[PDB]
This record gives sequence, structure tokens and C-alpha cells, in this order.
Amino acid sequence: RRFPGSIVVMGVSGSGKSSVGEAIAEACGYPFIEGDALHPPENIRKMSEGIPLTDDDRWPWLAAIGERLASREPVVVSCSALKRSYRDKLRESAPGGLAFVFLHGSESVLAERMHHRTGHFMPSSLLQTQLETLEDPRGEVRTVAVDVAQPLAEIVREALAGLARLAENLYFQSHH
Amino acid sequence: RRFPGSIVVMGVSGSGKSSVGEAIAEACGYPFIEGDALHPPENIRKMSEGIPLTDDDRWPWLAAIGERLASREPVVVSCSALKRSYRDKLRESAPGGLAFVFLHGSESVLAERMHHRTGHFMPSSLLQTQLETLEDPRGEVRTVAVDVAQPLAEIVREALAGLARLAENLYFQSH
Repeated sequence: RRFPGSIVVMGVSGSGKSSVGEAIAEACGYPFIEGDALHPPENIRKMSEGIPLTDDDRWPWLAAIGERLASREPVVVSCSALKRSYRDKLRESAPGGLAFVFLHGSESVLAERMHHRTGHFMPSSLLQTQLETLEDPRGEVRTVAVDVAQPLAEIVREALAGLARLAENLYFQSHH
Repeated sequence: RRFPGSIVVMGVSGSGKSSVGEAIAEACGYPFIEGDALHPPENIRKMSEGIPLTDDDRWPWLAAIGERLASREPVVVSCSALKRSYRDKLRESAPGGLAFVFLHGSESVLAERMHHRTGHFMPSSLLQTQLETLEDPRGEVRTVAVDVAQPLAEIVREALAGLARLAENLYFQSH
């Protein structure tokens, strides 16, 4: 099928949210929005310096993410959405209608993939902090988890299959 | 004495361009533009990952910086402007009317300043690559250099004193 609602592709920095998010969006005929582009100036400066963001820094960004997810027509947005707080809020912007695709891997695989993809290693401090901040979403509602230690085309096919199952469940409750 | 034109506060990441840029803007009654806010989505993702930007990545951003500098009314914009290529292009947006405030310091002073300010150390690799990319602007036209190993209020006063000198020189070539 095809999930009848907005999709957030989450996961730590460097996990591939934008690549996966764009492929998902194209496959579903939905527009893709890169979450990074909605950070206020202050946040970008910190990221530019390689300094971690605080909860306070994120909230106005998450608010802007939430507003995009609230549109009528479905949208696919890349957003790390590391904490449970962040995801629960985002869900309120589209109650019972928001799906999350969780891209995940160990520090080693994540680091290797970035180097294998850009020729550069992400600073170890950045990646570890992301991982310590990450609160595993598995178990939470309408969440599809996909490991990244596989071809990109496989990661996308699997994310879409997971979304198709979520769609199946909706078409079921909607028709008792 | 205000410099009659736009001002770019340059220098590597963490040098304090935004703090100084905002102070200068207030002092001159000019609006301040945070250069970082004009990076296209692709650039922000790389910075978020702690990955350096390439020359190709920067030009779209530099074009947007140039467009803001081109307005008729003077603006103060924070922009690292590390290479001479970048600065020369930005000058073209405001022919003979652009001033640069170069904030600089050694790697250790820069690193400690950031820790002292945010409780965090900038990743060493990021700071080293910035400094490696930095092409010293001293000697280029209408450029005021200021070392950061001193109080912020002193950095600002000195930047403005330097801009006042540039203004004085224009007021001379003009009359």
C-alpha cells in the first residue's frame, strides 16, 4: 500500500534520513522536506561549530517541524527526533496519523558509512553524543525500524514495506 | 564615526562573528544578518554531521550573502569568508564599498574561548580545517583585523575604531 499520512524519517546525524526520506517521498508521491533547513540561526551556528544542541535549542525547531506535519496533504520530513518528548509532540500535530521510520546502526557502522560516503569521518564526539541522546523509538506507535548496514535500495524497500503494513492496519480499523 | 557601507565580520567558526557583528550593527544603527541562516539545506546537513564544506557547497551561500550586501542601505553580515576568492566576489556586490572585520586568534585561544563560552570544546578537526582553509585577509582593502584574546567589549571598540578610520579615509578621497 502507501501510508495515508505524514512520515518522519528519524535517526542520529549521518544515518541517512535525507537520502531515505527523499526516496520514500518520491515513491509515495509526497513532497520531501529536509528538517535541517528549519533550524533557527542560533542552532545552525552551534552545529557549524560542532557544538551539541540543548532541549531549549530544539523546541522551536521541532515546532516548525510540527507545523509542516500538520498540513492537510501528507509530507515526508527528515528529523532526528531523538527523544520521546520530541516524537510525542510531533504526533500531536497529526493525532493518530504520524508514521516514523527509524534508521539505526551502531557507532561503528554509522561512522564507517559516513566516511565511505563523504571521504570524511564524523567527529567521534558528535556521533557519541547523538547516540547517548537517542531514546530508542521501537515499541512506540506506527514506527518502522530499519538497520542501515545494508544497501540504500534495501533500506528504502524495507521502510516502504513497513509503512505499507501500517497502512494495512489503518485500512482495517477504518473499516472495523 | 560610522563606516558608510556594508560590513562583513569574518573569521573561522567560533571566533565570535555573530557576537561582534551584532554589537557593531547596534552601534551603527544598521541591521545585522546572521550569515549561517543563508546556507542551503545541503550545507546545514553537512555541518550538522561535522563534515567540512567544499568550495562548491559555499558558492550558493556566498551568492546569497552577496545579494544581501548589495542592498542600498548598509548591513552588517557575519560570514567566515575564509578564501580571498570569496571576499573578492563579495566586494563585487558592493564595488569599493565593502568593509571586513577579521576576528582572529591561534587554535588554542579559539578552542579555549569556545569552551569558556559554551562548556564544550569544538572538535579539533573542525577548528584545524577552518584554520587550514583560512587565507589571511590582512593587507586587502578596507579590512580591520582584531585579535580575540581580549574582552568582547574591547574587541568591538577596536573593530569600530578601525571602521571609523576606513570611514575617515573615504570622507577624504571624497572631498
